[PDB]
This record gives sequence, C-alpha cells and structure tokens, in this order.
Amino acid sequence: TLHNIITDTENVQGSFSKHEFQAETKKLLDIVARSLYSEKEVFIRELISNGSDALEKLRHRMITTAPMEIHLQTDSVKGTFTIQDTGVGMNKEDLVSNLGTIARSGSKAFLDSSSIIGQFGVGFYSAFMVADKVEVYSQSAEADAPGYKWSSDGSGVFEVAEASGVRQGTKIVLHLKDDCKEFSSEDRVKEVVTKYSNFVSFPIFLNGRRLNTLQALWMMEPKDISEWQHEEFYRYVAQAYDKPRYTLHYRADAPLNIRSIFYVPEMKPSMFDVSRSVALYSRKILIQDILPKWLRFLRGVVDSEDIPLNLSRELLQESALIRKLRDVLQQRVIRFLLDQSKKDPEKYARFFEDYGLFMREGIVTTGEQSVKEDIAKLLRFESSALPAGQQTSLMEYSSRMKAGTRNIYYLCAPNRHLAEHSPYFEAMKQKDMEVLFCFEQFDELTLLHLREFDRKKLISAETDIVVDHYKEEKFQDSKPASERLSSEQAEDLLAWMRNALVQRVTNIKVTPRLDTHPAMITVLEMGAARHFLRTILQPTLEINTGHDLIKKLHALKDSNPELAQLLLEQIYDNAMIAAGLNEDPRPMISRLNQLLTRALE
Amino acid sequence: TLHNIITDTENVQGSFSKHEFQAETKKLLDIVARSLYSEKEVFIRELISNGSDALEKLRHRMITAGGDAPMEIHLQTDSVKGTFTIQDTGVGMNKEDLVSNLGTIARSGSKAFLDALQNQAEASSSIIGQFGVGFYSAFMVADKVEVYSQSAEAPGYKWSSDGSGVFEVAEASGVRQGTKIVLHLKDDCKEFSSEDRVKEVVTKYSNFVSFPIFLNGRRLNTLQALWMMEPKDISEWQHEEFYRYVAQAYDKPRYTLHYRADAPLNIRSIFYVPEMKPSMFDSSVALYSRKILIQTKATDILPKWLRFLRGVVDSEDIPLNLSRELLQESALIRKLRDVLQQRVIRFLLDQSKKDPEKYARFFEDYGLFMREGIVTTGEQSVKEDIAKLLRFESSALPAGQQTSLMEYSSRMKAGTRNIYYLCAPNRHLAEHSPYFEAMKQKDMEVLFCFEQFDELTLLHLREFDRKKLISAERLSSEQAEDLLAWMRNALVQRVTNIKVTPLDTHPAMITVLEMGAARHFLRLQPTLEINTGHDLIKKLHALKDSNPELAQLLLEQIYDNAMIAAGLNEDPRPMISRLNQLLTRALE
Ligand SMILES: Nc1ncnc2c1ncn2[C@@H]1O[C@H](COP(=O)(O)OP(=O)(O)O)[C@@H](O)[C@H]1O
Ligand SMILES: Nc1ncnc2c1ncn2[C@@H]1O[C@H](COP(=O)(O)OP(=O)(O)O)[C@@H](O)[C@H]1O
Repeated sequence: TLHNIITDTENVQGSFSKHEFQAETKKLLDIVARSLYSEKEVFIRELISNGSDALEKLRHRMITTAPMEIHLQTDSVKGTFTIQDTGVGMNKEDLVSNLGTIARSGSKAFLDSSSIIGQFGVGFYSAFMVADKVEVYSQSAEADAPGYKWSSDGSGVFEVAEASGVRQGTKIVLHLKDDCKEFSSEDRVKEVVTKYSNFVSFPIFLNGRRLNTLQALWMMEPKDISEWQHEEFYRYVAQAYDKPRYTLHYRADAPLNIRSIFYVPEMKPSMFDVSRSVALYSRKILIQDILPKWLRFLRGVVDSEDIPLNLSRELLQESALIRKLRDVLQQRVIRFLLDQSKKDPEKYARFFEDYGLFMREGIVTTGEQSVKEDIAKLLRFESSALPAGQQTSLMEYSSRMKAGTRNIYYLCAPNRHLAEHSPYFEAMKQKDMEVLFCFEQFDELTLLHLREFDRKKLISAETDIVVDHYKEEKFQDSKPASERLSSEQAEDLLAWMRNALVQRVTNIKVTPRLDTHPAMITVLEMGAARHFLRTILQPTLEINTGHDLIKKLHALKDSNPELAQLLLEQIYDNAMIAAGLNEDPRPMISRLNQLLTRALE
Repeated sequence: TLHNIITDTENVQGSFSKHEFQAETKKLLDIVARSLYSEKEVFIRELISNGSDALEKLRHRMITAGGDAPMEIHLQTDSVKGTFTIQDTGVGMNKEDLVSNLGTIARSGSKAFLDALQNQAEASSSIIGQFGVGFYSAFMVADKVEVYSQSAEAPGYKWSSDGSGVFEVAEASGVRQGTKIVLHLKDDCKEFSSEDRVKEVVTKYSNFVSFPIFLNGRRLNTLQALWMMEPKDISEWQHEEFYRYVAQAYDKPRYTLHYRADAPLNIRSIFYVPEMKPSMFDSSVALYSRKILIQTKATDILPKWLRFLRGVVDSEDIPLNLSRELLQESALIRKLRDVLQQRVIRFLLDQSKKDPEKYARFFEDYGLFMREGIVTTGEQSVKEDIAKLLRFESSALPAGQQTSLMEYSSRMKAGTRNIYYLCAPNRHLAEHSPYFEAMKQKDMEVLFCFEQFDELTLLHLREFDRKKLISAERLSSEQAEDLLAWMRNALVQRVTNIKVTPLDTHPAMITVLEMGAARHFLRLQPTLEINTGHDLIKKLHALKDSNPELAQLLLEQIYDNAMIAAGLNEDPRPMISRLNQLLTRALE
C-alpha cells in the first residue's frame, strides 16, 4: 500500500580519503558583488560600519587624543564615492589578509566590548556592487609604518604598493560603475546615511558638512530622557509633526533582550490610513511582524540582541522567536495602557475614543481566548449601576457581581439617554443585575466575538428578555391591573394585529415588562441580526397593554379600522427602529406623514 | 565653514605586489550553512531542489542515451534515531563529482550543465541550482551529514562530514543509482524527524516540484503548477481549486487573468480577484521561480494598490538573492511592475466592457484600491490609467447607473474645458446644492461622487484626458411668516435658514450649502425649506397658538422627518420615544 525505496543497505568498502573543503573564489567575489544584498545602496552602510569599527579599535587602544571621525565625499564629475576614517588603519600584512581573504574578519579576532559591527568578513566587497575600481589607502599606528595603496577591479586579483602621504586611518575611493552614478550625488548619499547609519558613535562629515547623527534613545537609561527628547525622537521615527500622547520605554533581559520605545501619537489616526509601523534594529543599524496587527498604531523602535541576522542584515532568522517577541511586547503594551487608565482616566478616555477601534479589531481577529480577554481589559463602558458619563470596565463589573451571578449583561445603544430609557433596559430593571451600556458602533460585534470574560458568559439584554419566555416568566407589570386592557380585550387586539401584520412577524404577544414604551421587537440572537444587516427574520412584537397608545389602538380597531391599521403599522416600525433592526427609514416617512395628518384630523 | 580632510596627497612609491583573492574556508562554511536563510527549515527546499536537478539531468541524458527507471524523490523520517533522509533516483555522482561538487563552496555542477545546453532545451528552464551553496544548508540542522551516491556509468561512494572544515570519501556498496543524503539532526532540530513537520515544509516550498515526492512511503505533492500550462487547456473548476489553494480561500475567483510573456522577463502568472469582499476583521500574490516558492508575499512586483489580487507570479530569469527568498533590485523588476500594472488595468477595463453588471459590483467592492492608487502614485500618466476604472453617478442619467470619465469626456459641449464634479453624501443633497444649479446653467452634466475618498481621489487626480477636474464649493401670504417666525425660536440651535418653496407631498425638506460641512456632520448649517400648501404645515400654523405642546412635538417630527429624507439622519432611534408621545397626544 506504500511505495518506499529508502532502505538501510549501504556499507563502506575499504578505507576513506580525508579532504578539506575548498572554495571557488572568483565566483564567491561575484556572489557578494551582485547576489548578497537586495539593495545596492547598502555598500554605504558596510563601509561606514568598517570605519566605525576602525575608530573603536583606535579609541580603545588610545587610553592607552587624535580626532576620530568619518568623512564622505561625492564627486559627480569624476563619478566617485570616497569614505575616509581616522581609525587604526592597516599595515601591509593587514591589508592583504583582511581585504584579500573573503570571510576573514580582523574585527572578530579582536576579542579578547560591544560597539563593533564586523563579523562576517564580506561587507567590504559590497563596494564592487557599485564600483568597477576600488583603491584603499591605509596607514597603521604606530607602527612600522609605511603607507600602502590597495587596488582591485573586484574580479580576481589585487595589488599592494607602498605609498607616502597617507593619513592615519583609511581612505577608500570607489570609481562608480556607469549605472550607479546616483552615489556621486550628495543628497542621495545623505539619505542612505540617515537611513542606515543615523546613530553611529562618531561624527560623519559629508563634503565638509557634519551630519546630524542622533543618539540611540532606546539604548539609554529611561529617566535620562526628558519629555522634550522623546518629542523630538518621536517626530523623527514616526516622521511626524505632532507629539506623542504616551511614551513607553521598555527594556527587558529575560526571556529576550529587548530595548524599545513606543509612542502613541497625539493626532487621531487617519481613517484613510487605517484601511490602507516600528523600526527594528541591532547595534544601532537597521533591519527590514514585530507587533500584532492591532498595535500598528504604535510608533517607535524595537531592538533585540536575540534576533540573529542573516549575512545580508535584512532578514531576521527565527520566526517562532518573533512570535515570542510579539507576544512579550503585546502583554507589555496592554499592561502599560491599563496603567495609563489608572493614572489618568480622562486622558485614557480620549485615547480610547481615538484608538478603541484597534482594541475591537484585536479582540475580533484573535483566536486565543486569553488574548481576547487581555485586550478586552482595555475596553470602557458605562453602567446602569454608575452615574451617567462615568466609565467602567469589565473587571470592575466582575468585581461588583454577587457571589451567585453567572453572566455579564450588556446593552448596546447610541448614547446614555437611549440605554437608560431603552425598552430593553426597562425589562432588565425588573432583575437585580447591573447592565453595561455600550455606545460605540462596533461594541456589540466585539462582545459577541469576546463571548465570555473571566469565565462569565456575556449576554445582551435583548437576548436575555427572550430567554425568560422559556423560563418561569415571574414578572409583574408596572401599572396595576386596573390600568391595563382586560385579557379578553388583549386577546381580541392581538388577534386583530396578527391579521394586519400577517407577513411580517413570527408572533405577537403581550409582555408585562415595559412601562414607558408601547411595544418592542424581540429576537433571540438580536446582536447577530443587527450585524447581519450590514448592507426576513423571526421577530416577535411584544405589546404593553398598559400603554395609552396600545389601549387607544384597541379602541381604534373598531371605531376607525383603517386608522388603526395605519397606526399599527407605525408602532411596528417604531419598534423595529428601536430594535436597531430597521432597513432604510425613508419610505416610512410617507406613511408617518399620512398617519400624522389623519390623526390630527 | 567647511571641514573636509579628504585630499589628493598619496603617491605610489615602490613596486606592486600582486595577490589573488582568497577565502577563509572554515568560516565560510559556517556562514553559508547558518547565516544565509531566514528559517532553518529551508534545508529541505534546498535538498529537494538538488534532487529535482539530478532528475532533470537524467531525463536530459536519456534524450540521446535513451536509458529507461522511475524518477522520484523519497523522504524518510526516523524520530527514534533523530534522522532525516532524502533519496533521489537521478544522475548521482562519481567520486570526482562528489569531491568537486560537495567539497567546493560556490561550485555548481548544475550551473555548468545549464551553460552547456542548447538554448531551447527543456532542461534550461527547470534546473534550479546556480550558486553552489544550497547543499550546505544541511549543516544548519545536522551534526553529521552522509551522502551515498551512485553514478550512471562504469562504483558507489559514501561522502561524510560534520560540517567543520573537512569531509571523508570512501567506496560504498550497495548504493542505488542516484543520491541518498542522511542528516543526523541536532537536538534542537529534532522536529525535522517528525513526519508532520516535514510535510508542512514540503508543501510550503516544494509543492510544485516536477517529480513525485514521497514521505515515508506515501505520496505528497499532488498539485500542478497551473501557471505554466497553456491558458486554454485550463478549465474553470481547475482555476477555482488552484485559487482556493493559492489564496487559502473558500470562495471563487470572480475574475481570472492568466498572463504569460517573455520580455522584459520570462513571466508565467495567474491573478485572481476574490468573489468575497474584504473586511477590517482579518494573503497575497506569491512569487515563484522555476516552480519553487521564493516569497509567499511578493513585495515589489505589483504596485501596492493591486494587493487585492491573489495568485502567482513565476519567472525563470528574475535575479534572485543568494537566499532564494528575495529579489535583487533590478531595472528589469521595476519594468515588470509597470508592465503588470498596465496589463491588469487593461484586463479590468475589458471586463467593464464585457459585463458592466459584474464590473459594477466589482468597483463597489474594490474601488477603494483604485482610489488609493490614484492618490498614492506620483506619475500623472499612471493616475489617468487607473482613473479609467473609476465610476461615478451623473446628473445626466438617473440613480444607481454609472458612467466613466471617458464617457463624460465623450458627451461634452463641442469644445468644453473642465470636467465638473460634486462630492456629496447622496443624490438628494447633490441635486439641491447651491453650487449645482449654477453649473446646471453652464456645463449641464456634473458627476456625483457619493463614495468615501472620492474628494481627494479627484483632487489628487487633478487632470484626466488632459482636461482639468474642478468642484464647486394653500396657506396665505403672511400667515406663513407668523408660523415661520415662530419656527426659528423653537429650533434656534440646529437650523439657521428656514425658507419657503413650492415639494408637493413633503411638508419640508433639508438642504446644505457645503457638502464638506455635511460629509463630516455624518462622522451643521441646514436650510429648512417648507411648502405652505401641505396639510401638516397649515396644521402646524394652527396649533402653535392652540395646543402649543402638541405644536412643538409636531415641529420636531417635521424637522426629523425632513432630516431623514435627506439622508442626514439614518439612525432615527433618538426620535422614537418622542414620536410615540406625539402619536399618543394626536389621538384623542
Ligand atoms: N576602514 C577600515 N579601517 C581599518 N581596518 C579595516 C577597514 N575596513 C576593513 N578593515 C579590516 O578588514 C576586515 C575585513 O572587513 P569586511 O570584509 O568588511 O568584514 P567585517 O566588516 O565583517 O570584518 C575588517 O575586519 C577589518 O579588520
Ligand atoms: N542529489 C544530488 N544528485 C546529484 N548531484 C547533486 C545532488 N545534490 C547536489 N549535487 C551536485 O552538487 C552541486 C552543488 O550543489 P549545491 O551546493 O546545492 O549548489 P547548486 O545547487 O546551486 O549547484 C550541484 O550543482 C550538483 O552538481
């Protein structure tokens, strides 16, 4: 039933020769020269980092004064790019060993702490991506020491000749290939520097003008950072013009090394961009997610020494590692935002109004219940048990629940007045249960997807009203029996209503649970029905036979049957609208206007 | 104010010593084994590609040599010994080729094979190898690697290594024709001795390899690379299944474009538009090369506004990064993106002609991508290309039915200059804008733009057909004034202007002077026009002194009813309790 050819059959005959791996060096030069990096411009990053390492080796050994800097020059007329550092330089033996041997890194034999970038022994060859000729002039300290010129066309061979007039350090001239002349442009070179080499530890000069390198804030001690320094750094990393309303400066060492800053912009998010975020670093140079999708409103920077880098310094090398980093950051950001709620609830209300949509998206799109509930801790509602305007949370609702209660009741309505006076809340007031009031458009969807919180099932007031019909409906009316239609009158009214609304409602019943309102529409899965109307069901019309409008309808059906029918139709429509289950309300206006005149004689 | 230290001061004195570039072979094995790829699992992709190439070389030998011999790649896991084994029945390797091909970094037997083929030999486009390093990915995951190989000529051989500097070679019996590679997995890579883990990697990268792949005796890669076949020989059901696979979807493609071409690059591609519609509560076009996955999410081959497309792009000659997971920057790849943009745009315009019904549903669903594209590009010729897909409503024909900018440019007074538009919430608010009647005197036809972001789409557009887009932004004589003057006093906050106009069935309506101030009343300056013949307004005139409580309930309702008729209030829940009062008081 199976097809296999792999069998343990092989056996060694006789002896074995030992061999050493070799290398096809001409082809290796070519691989590094056109196949290693996806973007040609990174030769600038590679040569600058070598210059920084040379300056580090000099700074380290001179403890044990001279200037320590990196100079760039563009000559568009001669088509050349030049970088010179004032670092340790190289002697002749160093030039042929380090530049001559691919994968040889002097900067790795240097130990035996943390400023060095070099390791792979290949970065220098990236110049041959953009140059058909490379000259190096280098001068060691002290040491012997003559000056040397190293020269190569990049494919095969190089030459080393003694030289005079070589300044302490190293100068590299690239005679640019004809299709790489952009790198003889000052603006072009400047933009590559600030992209990749913007936090280098030594001054960089481009054509005699010093460049505005920055401090790597994320690596520094958090209360050595003023608010003003965060405003400026935020504007740089977010390329923004405003300022951050929150700043989270997050360092960790276990389980992962993490050095990170996150900002929430003062600006409200663009709605065009929400439907249309953080830079990743190591050793202060860039890597080409890190955050769950719902936290993409965050700006800032993340740096982690546990992210291994591929040879090219643009791929990150362990995806499960990245899910772990993502999950650590997500929990830390949730903890931060909860803390902001405690510190300053009014400012958090503003933040929740501007960014809450991201919390809702996060809850709806996660599959992990514990993650859903963690994000849900950020949500804010009002409550029937609190004064109007006062914001509360799911956890505060949980803590007020009596020892016996098993469910969290909520009511979705456009504003505080409507929830407080909803027919659905009037029905719930008969019970002894707090009711969360939720005013935002996608609140109900969110709670439906959340489903439970702290092992307590979420139940909307509308749903709960229907489930009571199938329990011991032990509810008493708000007006005494004198003030309601008699049973004979109700049943006569209901039989008339069923005939007049025959192809619209599944059933029509009297309810003891309304006071202000004449009627309500009920649907077991009310929240799902509201959402499904996102461009016919089994709705029940429940009537308050103590309401003056219902009592009048019962009279109109015999005193003016046609006026009663227009009125019945409008009561149904009003209840549908109150239920949030109404289609386009415009065609109702004619009947209402026709009803209004007829009612007003 | 300058400070530059770069000066022409060096002069060569002495002679040249000429040297050859070399390589530090041990550290290079470490790099090419561990620091190349973004995932350890790629070693399976690499060894399967090598096996495929071995099989392709054997098939090519048999055109002239005509040997036989099943052509298969077999994988075997062993979770007790912690090993992963791959065996192919291809050309194998004699002792010379083992030492040369395995023993030398960057040495590629398959590249030399390719370089010696006739131009149009079928194997020229199927051989994956190139860089000479892929095999070393085994040492990412393996403490020890053993290769048993038998060539198709004349003795079997065993190549062995721990990855550090050196390897051994010995004669071996009894090796089957071809090559068997045994990986002794590192402890922290034991997962690749799990059958289910290996299956995941095979399907991820190697699902379309041209030769049957078996795992522990059972066949895997059952999918065929539709994008390589003749567009005619593919039926609609095959596209539906391939779409569902490649997009990880459960619906159907509403549109299918199967595009093949040969310059600027060899391209074999299928693009699909889903039938279902995106929501904020939530793949991409994959890039392939020679039937191997390069990127599940192809980055730079399509403009970002075409990211709603799903499907596959395969190129035999696209310049690949050493990792085989990225493209090198390339004028050819920039030119391909421009080519694909034009091709897709043309396919969509054709669909609009073949089926305006279908295309209208499509624009409703995906027009945000067309608008985003016109906004975010910086080339005017492209903006007018994407704009050919835009649809709007127009004054010149009724609701629901749509027209293109080319259709508008068609019907214009002989020698008309500008294209005229008005971005508004809806048709009713547009037909009553103080700025619409003015242009109903000049250039009669004006485009009505109800959609979100229509405004900045046309502003960022700025010029289509080299023509400029530009916006623009009964009852007695005076017993009506008695009622009209009484009205502002009871609505001092909301409306400001309350006129009187001839409406028929409606007592009042709402009009707005600027759709900019009305479009974000919906996230106000309303005018309340009134017909004095309506029986609710002659009624309102009466009760204001009769039943003044009833007369304001009636007033709020006429206002709210008018706001609903104008689409400025679409959720009337706040009125309902009051309306119920009005109704209860009107009925006595
Ligand atoms: N500007 C420089 N000044 C001094 N030494 C340098 C310079 N650039 C390169 N080197 C030496 O040459 C070596 C080879 O560099 P490279 O091939 O780029 O690999 P890596 O940067 O990983 O060391 C470096 O390790 C360093 O020892
Ligand atoms: N399974 C195999 N059967 C026969 N030859 C192989 C096999 N695997 C590798 N080779 C040979 O060894 C060479 C080196 O393989 P590799 O280092 O992966 O580089 P590439 O595939 O880019 O050539 C290949 O070109 C091919 O000649």
